[PDB]
Amino acid sequence: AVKVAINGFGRIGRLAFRRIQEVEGLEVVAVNDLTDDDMLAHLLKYDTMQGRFTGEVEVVDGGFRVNGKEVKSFSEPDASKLPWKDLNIDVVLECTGFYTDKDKAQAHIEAGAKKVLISAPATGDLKTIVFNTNHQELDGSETVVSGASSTTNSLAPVAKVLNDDFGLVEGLMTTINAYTGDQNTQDAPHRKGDKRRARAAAENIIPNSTGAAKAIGKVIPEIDGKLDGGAQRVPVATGSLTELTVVLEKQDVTVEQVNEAMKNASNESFGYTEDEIVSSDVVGMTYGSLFDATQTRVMSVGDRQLVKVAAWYDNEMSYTAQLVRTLAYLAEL
Amino acid sequence: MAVKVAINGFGRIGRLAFRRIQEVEGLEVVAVNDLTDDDMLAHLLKYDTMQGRFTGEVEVVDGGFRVNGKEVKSFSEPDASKLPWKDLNIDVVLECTGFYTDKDKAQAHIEAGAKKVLISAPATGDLKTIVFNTNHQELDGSETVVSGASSTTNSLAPVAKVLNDDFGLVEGLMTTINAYTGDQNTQDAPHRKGDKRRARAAAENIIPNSTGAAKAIGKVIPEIDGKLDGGAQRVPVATGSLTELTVVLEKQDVTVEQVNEAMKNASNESFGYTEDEIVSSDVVGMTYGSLFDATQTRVMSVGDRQLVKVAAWYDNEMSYTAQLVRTLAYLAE
Amino acid sequence: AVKVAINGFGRIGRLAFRRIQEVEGLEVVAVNDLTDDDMLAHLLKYDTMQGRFTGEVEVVDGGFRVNGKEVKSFSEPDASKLPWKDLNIDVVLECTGFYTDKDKAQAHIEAGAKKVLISAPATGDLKTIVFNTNHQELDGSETVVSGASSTTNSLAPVAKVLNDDFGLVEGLMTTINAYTGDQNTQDAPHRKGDKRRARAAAENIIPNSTGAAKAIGKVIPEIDGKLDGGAQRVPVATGSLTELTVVLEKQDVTVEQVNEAMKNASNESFGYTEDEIVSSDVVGMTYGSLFDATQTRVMSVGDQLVKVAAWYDNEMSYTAQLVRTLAYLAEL
Amino acid sequence: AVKVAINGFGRIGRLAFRRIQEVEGLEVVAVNDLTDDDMLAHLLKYDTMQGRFTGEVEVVDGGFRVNGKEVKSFSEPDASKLPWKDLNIDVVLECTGFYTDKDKAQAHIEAGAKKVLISAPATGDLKTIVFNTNHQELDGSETVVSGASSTTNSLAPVAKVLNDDFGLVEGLMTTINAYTGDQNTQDAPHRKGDKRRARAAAENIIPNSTGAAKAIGKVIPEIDGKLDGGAQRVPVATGSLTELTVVLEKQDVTVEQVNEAMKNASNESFGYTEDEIVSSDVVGMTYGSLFDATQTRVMSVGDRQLVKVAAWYDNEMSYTAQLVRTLAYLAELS
Ligand SMILES: NC(=O)c1ccc[n+]([C@@H]2O[C@H](COP(=O)([O-])OP(=O)(O)OC[C@H]3O[C@@H](n4cnc5c(N)ncnc54)[C@H](O)[C@@H]3O)[C@@H](O)[C@H]2O)c1
Ligand SMILES: NC(=O)c1ccc[n+]([C@@H]2O[C@H](COP(=O)([O-])OP(=O)(O)OC[C@H]3O[C@@H](n4cnc5c(N)ncnc54)[C@H](O)[C@@H]3O)[C@@H](O)[C@H]2O)c1
Ligand SMILES: NC(=O)c1ccc[n+]([C@@H]2O[C@H](COP(=O)([O-])OP(=O)(O)OC[C@H]3O[C@@H](n4cnc5c(N)ncnc54)[C@H](O)[C@@H]3O)[C@@H](O)[C@H]2O)c1
Repeated sequence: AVKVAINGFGRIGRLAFRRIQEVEGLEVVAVNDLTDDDMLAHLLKYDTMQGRFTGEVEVVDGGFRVNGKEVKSFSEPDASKLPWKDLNIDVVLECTGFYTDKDKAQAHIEAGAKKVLISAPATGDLKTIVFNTNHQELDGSETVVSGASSTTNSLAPVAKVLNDDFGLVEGLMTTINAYTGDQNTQDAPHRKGDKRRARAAAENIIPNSTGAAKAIGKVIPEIDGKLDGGAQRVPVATGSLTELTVVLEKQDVTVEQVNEAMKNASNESFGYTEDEIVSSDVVGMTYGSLFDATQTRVMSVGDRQLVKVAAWYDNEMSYTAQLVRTLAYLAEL
Repeated sequence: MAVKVAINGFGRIGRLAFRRIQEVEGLEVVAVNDLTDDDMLAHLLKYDTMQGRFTGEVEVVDGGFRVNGKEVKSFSEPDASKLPWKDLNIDVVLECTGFYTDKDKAQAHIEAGAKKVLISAPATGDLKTIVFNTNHQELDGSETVVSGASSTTNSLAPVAKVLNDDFGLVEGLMTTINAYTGDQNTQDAPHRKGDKRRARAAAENIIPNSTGAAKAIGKVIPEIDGKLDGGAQRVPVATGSLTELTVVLEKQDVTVEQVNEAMKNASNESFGYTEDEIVSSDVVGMTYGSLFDATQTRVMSVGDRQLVKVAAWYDNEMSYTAQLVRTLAYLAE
Repeated sequence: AVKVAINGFGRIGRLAFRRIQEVEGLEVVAVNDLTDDDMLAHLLKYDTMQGRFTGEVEVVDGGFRVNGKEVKSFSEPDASKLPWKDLNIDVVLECTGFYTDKDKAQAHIEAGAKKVLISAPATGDLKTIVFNTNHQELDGSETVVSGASSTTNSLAPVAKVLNDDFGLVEGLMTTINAYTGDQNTQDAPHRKGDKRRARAAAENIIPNSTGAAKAIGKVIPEIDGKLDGGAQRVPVATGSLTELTVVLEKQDVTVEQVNEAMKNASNESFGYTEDEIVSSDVVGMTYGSLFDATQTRVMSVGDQLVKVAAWYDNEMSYTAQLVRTLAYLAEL
Repeated sequence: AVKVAINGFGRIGRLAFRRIQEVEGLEVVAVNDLTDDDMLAHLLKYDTMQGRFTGEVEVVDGGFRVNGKEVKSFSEPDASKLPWKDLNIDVVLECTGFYTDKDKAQAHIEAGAKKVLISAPATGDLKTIVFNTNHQELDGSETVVSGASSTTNSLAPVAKVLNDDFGLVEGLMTTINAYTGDQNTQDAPHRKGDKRRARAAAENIIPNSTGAAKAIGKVIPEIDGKLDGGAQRVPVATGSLTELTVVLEKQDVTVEQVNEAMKNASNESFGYTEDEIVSSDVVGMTYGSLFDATQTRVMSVGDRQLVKVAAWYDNEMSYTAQLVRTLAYLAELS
């Protein structure tokens, strides 16, 4: 077993834990957060959007047991202090949100971990990886890697096909997003000064920034600088949709050419559908991106075309499945 | 000059138009028609989940109800041609049922004795389709049946007008992010119009849906006919919507702040401008047809190329209803 | 195969369909609603709260296929017209909400069905059955049966235990309910004149009446007229909680006696839990009622008022109960 | 002007600010929180459930201006450090949730404030006040007062009438509550170890404890220890309902007697309705409690009656209006 520790037993940490239970040879030996074993065990077992955990969870004092397997729990807000050397950690899933930087995340390496995979975009000389778009950039010598963002994971395969098959000139993105835990429950001061994330998460359409389209070049260099865009955060608790509006090089692009090109590029990470689904239908899915042929649009005036595509993603589980694929790749090669 | 109005369909738009007409001198609602008793109609006027309590006094009689001592006749006739409009001397019917959205169908009110019909939606037939303060001057006063267009068209037209007049519109795609409406189901259930997406629980989903606001924009601004396309995403807010517009303009050295100034200069009673980081509930109850949001403006350029992106808020209920009542008052005068 | 037809392919119809797939020897041969095969197939496949249907659904013209099994679909708003004699229907699950009366439901028997199980409380000389509380009242001769209500199904096993083990004197109930399709999406005239169910379902706490406590005597006669209560419908799309506040005959009762008594009575229909769960955590569960030991309260002044709470997925909890009763009714 | 400062510009602080604008001779001169002026001004101006603030708000550096009136803003997490002596504060509305104790709240008095009114239940030798039920307990010598809870404010006038008119034997309460800011937006570790408040606030029915019924004796002593109950927190962002199930001393009570007794006791703090309203209809209302005659139930077996009533409250504005009435009463005594 590849010995994994999860730092930050949040939405992404707990779902990565559930996902790892379904992946042979991957094992979570340790978990770190800021609370007691009873609260960690409870939130693994019960999950508002993702459902009950099928396995048996029981609290001990080391931490908790899952199907007889013991998971050590810790409460260390500073990652350098974690006993990773004593537990022989191979890879930390860094899912706190507070170590989104190569140097900060190095704390886990000091602590005795062999490698750190960060469950978000991160600053520093790091590779930023979307599984099945650029995971092959990983050579096995990396110490600290970023798993990029949920949006980037919905967007990169779509953008890669658009550029490979048609040539991407430029594009603007809107992602329509499930609200997340960095948003307040009720209108209140926001810790990062964001006057929109300050607002009641579940009662608003809230515009917000994203670096997914601006920083796409980190996963596909060829289209670096060719995209921009923002998010609208809306009151569903998970499940999201990326809409992309592009100018292509080819000007006799068609709705069929785009769909077929997406269908043909599909894999475990990039799915394809022609059903008139809605956001609830993608909750718990394991594609990093699900291309929706029903939303494809080509607009033309005189000769010039504007193309528009949409892809679904469960910002939780789609992203988590991608993260676990990358983990598994990083542990093996 | 008490212009005598009858409201057909005392629904979201009908009730709100009633409330609006109380605030507008010389407009009077003498009659109301729906499919339920006076008690139910009076109660829904008094109490409104999103728009708040009606300030006036409402009491139930049998002719119908009284509002501030003024008697309103109420009827329950599913067939408009049977309504006693000749006996009540109706000047104008606000047709707000959703079941007469066609010139010939709506003519049923004219047969019944009404002088004019204004339809609270897009409508088929040789009709004028009007966005107040964009093309209300197309009305000459001879019209028998007029369409007040859609909520989305009212949010979009003044933005698109400015973009074309000041920059030249080449082409554009739209996404409106919409509050759910009463044509959507409470729970997943057979939909009456066979729509597999409006079939789904309205308040638990991001729901792609079609709209004609962009495609049919030429009905209100002919110069840009066929230059726009796009759709909607219905999301779980009960009212308050956002129109996002991604355009190619003729001019190519355009900047964020050129665009924002051009909108601010075109602002009026129907077309608001804001630079505050607001969210959807901040527009609930507002009486602008469209509220341009300078904080959302984006210009994306690669090489030569520019894609421009703008956003305008609207309360699909009250924004639309103030527009409808302005057109009503113009049509009467 | 017991040959079932589902009248009304709604929340309860479709979920009974799903449930019947998991149940050997039960088969849905036909389905009736007010829409096309395309819509019906789609809604079976995709479900906002209950998740994707695992099987394969494909539309045909007779109706649709589910894992290669053909289901005939119909569009008859009048049940007496349905070709139940031609299809040899054993039992109809009447799930429209429009035949909730023995005589009205008889329309299916006219049509050629042998039996009708109504997915709701119903008026008439009918048995009203909560599986595992009073299903043994069914002799097999019954023509039209009621499966009672979701709330009744949540309440009956709790109330039975309280009476058998402590003696029930009187009780008030509040059920906190997921909103349902009889509520409006937006404030609008309500077809039954209910000024509260008129209101936007997902934006309000909405008081509403319920006969679960008042008509509890229909399933447990011994406590007839000893309960009353209402509902508060709130903005979750499924999952509900029944709170019961009671006077017991015994007065030295404690939290830990109450919870033990509940745990001992647990079965296929009546679950027990000591986890601090919330409504989400019961979505899709198949217990008719999940007693929550963490909510038990004993209040006393001088010489007691007792308070308990049970979860239920008003959808799946009720459906599962309905399919158990179906299966029991077929097997007599 | 009575010079007021608001410690904690949260839900209750901002709404009390907005309420104080509507009340002549009450003036907010200073505000304290943990953020900048830009965020404080913005959140006053825009309010998801209570709507846009009608007045003009503009940011300055001392703080912000509201209709030309300057409000000083601060960012001091420790209250004793606040310059209350320099600004001559008469009363602090203590609305942080972190000073709900007489001794802890004394920090404002050390700072130079004359009196502190805590927007919550509080421990210590404090009077706990529900305006129009027991505000006459205040003599004007009090240093630190509690304004009780939103539930207590919804409940006390109802319970007072039931006891005065019929004699209260015992009762159980369930309040069905709007979710609040001590709940998590998504399932996540809770700071107070509460495994239910840990869950996604807007996706769940969440049982929770409340002291409103148990601690009713603090505001009406005669019925001390006669009530108990809990809450169910549900996905509305504001607006709540108290249900009260009671045994009364009188046993021939009817729906009609109960409803009349409630109607006769109505005032600026305790409203009465016979309309089939729902929670949204009470958002922004200024009654502390709105009795709902449509929900009154009398259940009887043989001779034994159980009575059930319900009262609405905007846990936000019903509470805030009660708080400001108490504020004004406290200011207009010594
Ligand atoms: N966001 C919006 O709510 C919005 C915006 C712009 C336009 N509209 C248009 O306004 C119209 C009404 O929409 P709504 O949202 O108010 O819906 P609604 O359901 O609230 O109202 C329609 C009302 O008319 C009644 N009615 C239906 N058929 C009738 C008949 N034949 N005779 C008399 N009364 C009848 C219904 O009982 C209901 O009260 C629709 O065409 C809609 O597209 C709605
Ligand atoms: N929580 C719950 O959903 C719940 C729980 C238990 C029982 N019930 C009861 O079950 C029944 C259905 O409730 P639901 O929530 O599934 O409703 P629903 O609205 O989702 O389903 C009813 C279906 O019947 C169809 N229908 C209506 N009239 C018809 C007719 N005349 N002929 C054929 N089809 C018709 C409708 O199109 C709809 O699909 C009701 O009696 C209800 O009170 C509901
Ligand atoms: N929300 C309700 O329904 C309700 C009703 C009645 C009473 N209350 C009580 O009012 C108090 C606050 O409630 P809320 O709902 O307004 O919470 P809230 O979190 O919205 O607002 C509290 C504010 O205080 C600020 N704050 C925290 N610590 C501070 C520090 N010590 N110094 C300065 N400012 C600080 C926070 O930044 C926040 O803006 C609590 O005691 C609560 O129990 C709440």
